Amino acid sequence: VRLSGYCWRVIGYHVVVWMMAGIPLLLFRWKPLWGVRLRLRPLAHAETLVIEIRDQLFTVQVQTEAIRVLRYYLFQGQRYIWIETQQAFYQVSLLDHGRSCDDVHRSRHGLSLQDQMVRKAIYGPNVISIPVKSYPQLLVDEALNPYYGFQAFSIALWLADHYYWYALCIFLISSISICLSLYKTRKQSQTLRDMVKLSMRVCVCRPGGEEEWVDSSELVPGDCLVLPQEGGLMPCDAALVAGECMVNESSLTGESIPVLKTALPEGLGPYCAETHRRHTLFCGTLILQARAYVGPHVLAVVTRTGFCTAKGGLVSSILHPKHSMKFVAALSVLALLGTIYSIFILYRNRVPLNEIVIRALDLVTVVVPPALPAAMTVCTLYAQSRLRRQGIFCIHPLRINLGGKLQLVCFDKTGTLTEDGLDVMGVVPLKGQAFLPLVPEPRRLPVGPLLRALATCHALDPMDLKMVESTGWVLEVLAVMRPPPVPVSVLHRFPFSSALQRMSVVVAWPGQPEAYVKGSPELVAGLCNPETVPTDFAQMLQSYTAAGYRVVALASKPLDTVEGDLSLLGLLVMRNLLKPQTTPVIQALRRTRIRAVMVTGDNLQTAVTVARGCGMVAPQEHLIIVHATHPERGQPASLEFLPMESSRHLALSGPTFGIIVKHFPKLLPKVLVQGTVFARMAPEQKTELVCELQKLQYCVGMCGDGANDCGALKAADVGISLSQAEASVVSPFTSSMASIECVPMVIREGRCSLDTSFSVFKYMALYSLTQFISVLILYTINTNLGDLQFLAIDLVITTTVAVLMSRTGPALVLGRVRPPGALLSVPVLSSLLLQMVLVTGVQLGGYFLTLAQPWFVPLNRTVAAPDNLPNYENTVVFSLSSFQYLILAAAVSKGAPFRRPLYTNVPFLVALALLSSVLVGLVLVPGLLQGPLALRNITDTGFKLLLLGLVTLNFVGAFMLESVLDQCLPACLRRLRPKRASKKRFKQLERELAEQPWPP
Ligand SMILES: CCCCCCCC(=O)OC[C@H](COP(=O)(O)O[C@@H]1[C@H](O)[C@H](OP(=O)(O)O)[C@H](O)[C@H](OP(=O)(O)O)[C@H]1O)OC(=O)CCCCCCC
Ligand SMILES: CC(C)CCC[C@@H](C)[C@H]1CC[C@H]2[C@@H]3CC=C4C[C@@H](OC(=O)CCC(=O)O)CC[C@]4(C)[C@H]3CC[C@]12C
Ligand SMILES: CC(C)CCC[C@@H](C)[C@H]1CC[C@H]2[C@@H]3CC=C4C[C@@H](OC(=O)CCC(=O)O)CC[C@]4(C)[C@H]3CC[C@]12C
Ligand SMILES: CC(C)CCC[C@@H](C)[C@H]1CC[C@H]2[C@@H]3CC=C4C[C@@H](OC(=O)CCC(=O)O)CC[C@]4(C)[C@H]3CC[C@]12C
Ligand SMILES: CCCCCCCCCCCCO[C@@H]1O[C@H](CO)[C@@H](O[C@H]2O[C@H](CO)[C@@H](O)[C@H](O)[C@H]2O)[C@H](O)[C@H]1O
Ligand SMILES: CC(C)CCC[C@@H](C)[C@H]1CC[C@H]2[C@@H]3CC=C4C[C@@H](O)CC[C@]4(C)[C@H]3CC[C@]12C
Ligand SMILES: CC(C)CCC[C@@H](C)[C@H]1CC[C@H]2[C@@H]3CC=C4C[C@@H](O)CC[C@]4(C)[C@H]3CC[C@]12C
Ligand SMILES: CC(C)CCC[C@@H](C)[C@H]1CC[C@H]2[C@@H]3CC=C4C[C@@H](O)CC[C@]4(C)[C@H]3CC[C@]12C
Ligand SMILES: CC(C)CCC[C@@H](C)[C@H]1CC[C@H]2[C@@H]3CC=C4C[C@@H](O)CC[C@]4(C)[C@H]3CC[C@]12C
Ligand SMILES: *[C@@H]1O[C@H](CO)[C@@H](O)[C@H](O)[C@H]1NC(C)=O
Ligand SMILES: CCCCCCCCCCCCCC
Ligand SMILES: [NH3+]CCC[NH2+]CCCC[NH2+]CCC[NH3+]
Ligand SMILES: CCCCCCCCCCCC
Ligand SMILES: CCCCCCCCCC
Ligand SMILES: CCCCCCCCCC
Ligand SMILES: CCCCCCCCCC
Ligand SMILES: CCCCCCCCCC
Ligand SMILES: CCCCCCCCCC
Ligand SMILES: CCCCCCCCCC
Ligand SMILES: CCCCCCCCCC
Ligand SMILES: CCCCCCCCCC
Ligand SMILES: [Mg+2]
Repeated sequence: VRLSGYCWRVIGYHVVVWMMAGIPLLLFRWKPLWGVRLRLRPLAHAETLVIEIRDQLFTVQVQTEAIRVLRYYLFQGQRYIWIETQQAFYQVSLLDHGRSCDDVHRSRHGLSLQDQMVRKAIYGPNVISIPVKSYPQLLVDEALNPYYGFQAFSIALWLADHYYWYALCIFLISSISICLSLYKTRKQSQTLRDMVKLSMRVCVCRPGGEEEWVDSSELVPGDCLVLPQEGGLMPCDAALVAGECMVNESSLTGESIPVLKTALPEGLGPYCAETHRRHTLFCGTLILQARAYVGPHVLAVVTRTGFCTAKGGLVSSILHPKHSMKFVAALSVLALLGTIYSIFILYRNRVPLNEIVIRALDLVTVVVPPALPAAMTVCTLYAQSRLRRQGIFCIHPLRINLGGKLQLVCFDKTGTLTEDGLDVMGVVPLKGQAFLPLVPEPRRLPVGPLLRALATCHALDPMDLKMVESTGWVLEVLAVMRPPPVPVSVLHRFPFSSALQRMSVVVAWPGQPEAYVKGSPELVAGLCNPETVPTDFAQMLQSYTAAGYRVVALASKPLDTVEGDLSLLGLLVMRNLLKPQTTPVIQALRRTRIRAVMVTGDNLQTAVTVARGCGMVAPQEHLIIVHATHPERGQPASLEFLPMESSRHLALSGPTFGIIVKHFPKLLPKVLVQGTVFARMAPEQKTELVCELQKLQYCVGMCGDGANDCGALKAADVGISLSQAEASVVSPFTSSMASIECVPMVIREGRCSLDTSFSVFKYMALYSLTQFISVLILYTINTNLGDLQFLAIDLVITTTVAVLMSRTGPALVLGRVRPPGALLSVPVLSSLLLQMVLVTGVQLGGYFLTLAQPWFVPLNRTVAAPDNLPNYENTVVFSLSSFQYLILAAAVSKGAPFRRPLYTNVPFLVALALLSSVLVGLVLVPGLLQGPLALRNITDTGFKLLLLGLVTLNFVGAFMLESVLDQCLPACLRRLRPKRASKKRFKQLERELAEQPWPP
């Protein structure tokens, strides 16, 4: 965490960078400091460009503005201002640290216009600006991949070797891929800018009166908003200073229940908003209403703005965050060896210098396929089309590969695992001092007062809507209710008072006037006559509240006079029901050892009840609640574990999560290893948990749906959103259907791509390597394949097999075994090496057999490589290799358990049959395609049969080798050095806890 400030020289840096033509890689390589050191022209006090190390390197421009001089710079969305008192840069969010609550109250009156302008210059606009970049900026940024440079180099070489057509094909593929990539990245950025964009007309008072109306962009910390009496979105973070409000903080917690926010308690002591969260209004949370009760209107002082807000922090984290397929040493050394051999043999076979350089250069492109990434991505396009045919839409197809190697899934509770709302579980009538049994549906009850109160008392508020829907009494004196008995009309009513949570309604029917009161259990019970209220109201209430349910008391009297004397008629209990398809999906994931986690902003009781109900915690598995008391400053923090009714499971809280992260880093891995429920998580805490789990060498996905869990979706390896707005922007995947079933299906698809990818990769490597050998063989005798032969190997054979081996789909079920997670694994390397030993054996045997014939005459090596054709050695080697490409393409691909069996994709097998038919025709049928392809038309039938026998030997050898390797290599590996002790951090932690569970 250090920095420095740098101040004609740009022209020299530009010339040196442009002249080198590769120094950008060196600057982009491990040593980038020199590139900045020369260009920046090296103090902090006096600078025009700043560099910071994060102990990592980052470069920023020292922006400036006039007020009468200001110097500021942005970094990770956070602004910093230069201060002359200490001659250093300071984060603006800490400019006023530990402000007293009385100091906040002193700004009850607004902010002077001069103070508004100067303070706006300090903090900046209230908007959250997404720096959308122009097409060249994205190009230099997200399309600097060195493989594209290698592709361009190969293209230029091929145009320098008259190999126009394949160069054109690669150019079209690469250009189209680059253009689509740039377009979609810009589209995502534009959509993000739109999502985070906010615009409102907000009233702000002034010490000179006449409360003005301004844009949201003008707010600065220190003026106060006049919150509207009706409601609307909150432009920024603020602290209530006068009045009370009801807010909808579904953007932070994920629940839509109204939340009461009261005025800030005046006094000394700093205002943090971590302990004054009940008196502060956060950005984005929807205000249901604001009632003052004192003075002419509700007042809330601004505290944070722009990126400083909680939403600002979340968006900042969102903005600012196979792999082994790019192994370098082996391919580089092998290409180098082949090159030096080529120059040696070529100078041994006298040919011109320009030809020698071109030939030596082309072997590297033969070794490394420039078409490899396109072959890799075909299967991801197949998987994307498959998913889009069934709801799920993806933006980055290569991310689908991560679904194959996913091993941990986090789930939001509200909306994702459970319905996005509450539903009636039943009404609980009580006659004397004993509740009658809970009724499943309230329809089946007498025509007594209780049903009438269930049908009439309401503000007609999803809660009352659900009440009236279940009882079924249709609406039509403020109303007249029809049962599906008597028509009951509402004679009088009262508003639902926000302070005292009571709601009374007086009704009468053709058959005395009677009042019904709906309210909270304890308060209404206190209002009622203890004669009717039962003794065990406290235990029946802890029984429901502790189980995550929400109870409502109904009282009545046959008619201050109305809300006085009351008697309880019953209790209505509500629950956030599990969606009908979560338990099968959760158990399906669990039986394959895919860990399911709950990560909720809800309370802990509802979270644990839902976790037990849906099957994340089996009835036989233990479960422990870990609680961490805050450091009192007299004694340090200490963890305390409370078991419950009963693989171990841990239920961590929100503040306790932060406490464990801060004061117990050493014990955090153990908790994360066996934690299943995470309640009261802040939007940033979800991302923190995801990042920590990823640090434990996991591949974590999450299936959130709401706005609160967006940073976690961005941070997760495989994020899925169950909502077409507020979360599809960041998620790589989005499902039209809203339930957990998208998670398993995605995994299955991912496994195919992670399996298909391996096979495709294997073929391409082989494709390349065998070709390299063949080229070398001909180069040993001053000969080359030929332009048409090269084209018939690169265009038709590779494209057909590569695209057609990716059609296969999953096996409709999830097995217990994951696919291999690494292309550099022992099985992959062994398979390629053994397959090449076989292929080289067959090719060399064919070459050494064709020399021992009565009818063979060697080529004359005095002529160039392409002018030696048609030629006996070339046609023999080409005939063998052409079949070998198909043999390997067929043998490499696999079926079960991650894909359908290899005989299902009839197009691929039919393509192989036609390609093999034309190839055997080329070998046997004389002079039909041997004009274009310079072949010498072997006349001896017996030798042709021997060639056919050799390629059949290659066929049977490759298939038997793949079968025996797959069915007997794990046994040999395990039987040797059985002490595996896998290096992944989470597996190691499981072993330490398994031998000795640390929490006794
Ligand atoms: C020239 C270098 C070759 C490659 C070296 C790579 C290291 C190597 O072999 O892995 C250890 C293997 C087995 O390991 P291997 O199959 O190669 O893969 C490893 C483990 O299997 C591990 O899984 P588990 O521990 O089973 O959970 C996990 O899959 C990791 O790969 P991932 O990234 O795909 O997740 C690797 O750490 O152990 C033997 O089975 C005896 C072989 C002895 C032969 C010695 C080879 C020199
Ligand atoms: C594999 C090898 C051959 C790499 C080839 C890369 C090309 C695909 C790149 C090189 C130059 C790029 C172009 C550079 C500049 C522009 C200008 C741009 O138009 C503008 O000038 C306005 C842009 C703006 O105002 O945002 C449209 C995209 C385009 C044609 C780019 C599209 C992609 C191109 C053709
Ligand atoms: C000339 C050279 C550069 C070769 C180019 C090959 C293309 C013609 C290939 C590459 C990607 C292929 C596509 C990859 C994936 C699909 C998804 C596939 O969808 C499915 O069949 C699964 C969905 C379902 O059936 O449920 C339909 C064909 C299509 C569009 C393929 C059509 C042929 C494409 C365009
Ligand atoms: C100069 C001579 C050698 C002409 C070569 C022409 C090539 C450019 C042609 C020959 C065979 C063609 C291929 C034959 C069959 C297919 C299958 C086709 O399959 C699908 O469309 C998807 C099938 C599915 O999704 O089920 C995609 C195009 C492709 C690879 C064709 C792409 C263009 C190829 C390689
Ligand atoms: C040898 C056989 C050749 C087969 C030829 C036919 C297949 C041609 C497919 C070309 C790839 C087109 O597909 C496009 O490719 C680019 C990179 O490859 C991907 O780009 C990838 O990286 C960029 C960042 O670098 C991400 O923003 C993007 O999400 C990711 O998928 C695009 O998301 C994918 O949509
Ligand atoms: C031995 C002699 C003949 C070989 C010369 C081949 C040279 C020109 C080749 C080999 C590898 C190639 C480089 C591979 C990677 C990159 C990264 C890219 O971001 C800039 C281009 C650059 C730097 C390529 C330019 C051309 C290149 C340097
Ligand atoms: C001059 C000598 C080294 C010969 C040139 C060998 C070339 C072909 C070597 C040198 C460095 C190599 C690159 C190093 C890094 C990567 C990783 C990833 O981005 C794709 C492969 C890629 C891009 C390699 C491909 C092969 C490569 C380009
Ligand atoms: C015969 C010679 C000139 C080759 C020309 C092949 C052309 C038609 C190829 C090159 C790259 C290909 C595209 C690559 C990417 C995609 C995205 C996929 O989601 C739909 C198909 C689509 C849009 C392909 C269609 C066919 C395509 C445009
Ligand atoms: C038709 C003439 C030219 C010969 C070429 C036919 C080849 C490509 C075809 C014929 C039938 C095919 C086989 C049919 C059934 C199976 C079982 C399955 O586990 C995949 C491998 C295997 C063994 C197939 C491999 C490809 C195959 C051998
Ligand atoms: C190889 O080179 C010459 C070029 O004319 C060709 O005619 C002849 O077949 C070969 N030379 C000899 C001496 O055989
Ligand atoms: C299986 C691949 C067969 C390749 C066929 C090549 C056909 C080339 C057309 C003729 C071009 C040259 C004629 C002068
Ligand atoms: N798989 C990429 C290798 C492509 N090699 C093509 C070489 C073409 C040589 N043509 C020589 C033409 C002489 N005028
Ligand atoms: C677009 C793929 C190339 C097909 C056209 C070229 C055919 C080869 C011509 C060779 C002339 C010697
Ligand atoms: C000829 C190159 C353009 C092919 C079409 C590109 C994508 C179309 C998406 C509808
Ligand atoms: C130059 C050909 C451009 C084809 C891609 C344009 C985008 C298509 C809609 C995604
Ligand atoms: C080659 C031009 C066509 C590419 C788009 C094909 C889409 C087919 C959807 C089934
Ligand atoms: C060139 C004619 C063959 C194209 C493929 C036909 C469709 C097969 C997959 C359904
Ligand atoms: C040219 C290779 C593709 C041939 C496909 C034939 C159709 C098979 C589906 C019945
Ligand atoms: C794809 C491998 C094809 C092998 C052909 C063998 C010739 C069979 C006809 C006798
Ligand atoms: C010498 C008579 C030919 C024997 C050739 C053996 C290969 C048989 C391929 C069917
Ligand atoms: C159970 C998998 C059987 C695969 C047999 C492959 C050998 C093919 C002989 C033609
Ligand atoms: Mg939610």
